Order: sequence, then structure tokens, then C-alpha cells
Amino acid sequence: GYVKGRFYSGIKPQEYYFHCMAGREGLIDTAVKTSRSGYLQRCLTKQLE
DNA sequence: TTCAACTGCTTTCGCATCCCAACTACTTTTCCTCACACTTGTACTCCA
Repeated sequence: GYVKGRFYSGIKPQEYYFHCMAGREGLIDTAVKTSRSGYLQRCLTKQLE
């Protein structure tokens, strides 16, 4: 998966497929990120009100 | 001096049995159109 191609000249189909793998690894991490810090701040602000 | 159930909490707006009907039947509603049995003379002779 070492892409020697550049976006100016376009990338080959093998290295097009690996670059779609790196494009989905960030989008799946947002998909596991539903509700994280909304209840941490509520617990602090109720005591420290 | 510990095991095991009862325990409230993850966000931030807005999105998002009874009834009905089918078709074919049979029937009622009545009103209209005539016949079927009875009877006295008259006719054709009947017996006097």
C-alpha cells in the first residue's frame, strides 16, 4: 500500500483500492462516536454550579 | 466478615363473533276476459 502516485497525475487501480481503505478508517471511527462527552460535562457542572 | 440481585444513569435541535353482497327462484300484488250449468216455450210429429 505504498502509493507512489499523486493526485496531479492520478493513481493506479491497485493503489486506488488501498486509498479507499484509508478513507474509510476515519469514517468508521466517527461511526463508533455516538455519545461520548455529553454526560461528563453535566456531572461537573451540576456539582460546580 | 463476604455473595448475590435489584438499579438509575450515556444527547443536544430536528427529522421520521358480526355484517355486507350475488343470482336465480318464487311469489305475491291485483286487474281484466269469458265460460258453464240451469230453464219455458216452440217445433215435429205422437195416438186418439
